[PDB]
Amino acid sequence: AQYEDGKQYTTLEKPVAGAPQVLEFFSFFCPHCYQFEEVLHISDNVKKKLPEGVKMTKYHVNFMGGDLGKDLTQAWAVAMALGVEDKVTVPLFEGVQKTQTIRSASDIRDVFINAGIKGEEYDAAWNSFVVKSLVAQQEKAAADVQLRGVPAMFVNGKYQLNPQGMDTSNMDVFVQQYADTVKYLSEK
Ligand SMILES: COc1cccc(Oc2ccc3c(CC(=O)O)coc3c2)c1
Repeated sequence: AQYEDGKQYTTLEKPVAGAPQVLEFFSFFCPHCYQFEEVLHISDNVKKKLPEGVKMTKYHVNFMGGDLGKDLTQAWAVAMALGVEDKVTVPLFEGVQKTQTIRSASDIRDVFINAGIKGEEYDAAWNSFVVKSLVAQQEKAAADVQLRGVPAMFVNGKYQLNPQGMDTSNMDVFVQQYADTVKYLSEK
């Protein structure tokens, strides 16, 4: 078969009941995740191959970056709560991995301020229980699949993308294979 379990994807031994349709995990510390966002634009190319309105979910993880990694999961919860993911993803990636100007929770806040989020608005969200709940959600989703590495994408809580089984000589061909595999899995 053109798509087969163990090749472009694997099948979770313990399916996760009631998981998002398309669930992506990343870390702002993760070098491949940097490539996935700035160079390959995986999330956008998956979205363009799914039916309009389909829910794509992207969550941050704690297991990279120690203390600052946990701060970044909370800041991503702030980003999701405020709807400003598209405003802070690039400057957070570049702050952690390119310029290395993000060394504290205050430096993370600076990124939001520079992106136009008001300080009182950021601080109110940071300390809110809605954000605490969004942190819990991100952690639970990762725990549900015993997540030990990123980037990762899961489809319907049953299938995990396997990008190691794809040619990488051409960046554009790899992206479309990835997105076509998500589409195929979403139609299973
Ligand atoms: C410029 O960046 C690119 C572009 C195209 C292909 C490519 O190849 C990859 C991408 C991600 C991963 C992972 C994910 C992990 O396990 O961290 C494992 O092997 C990988 C191989 C990298």
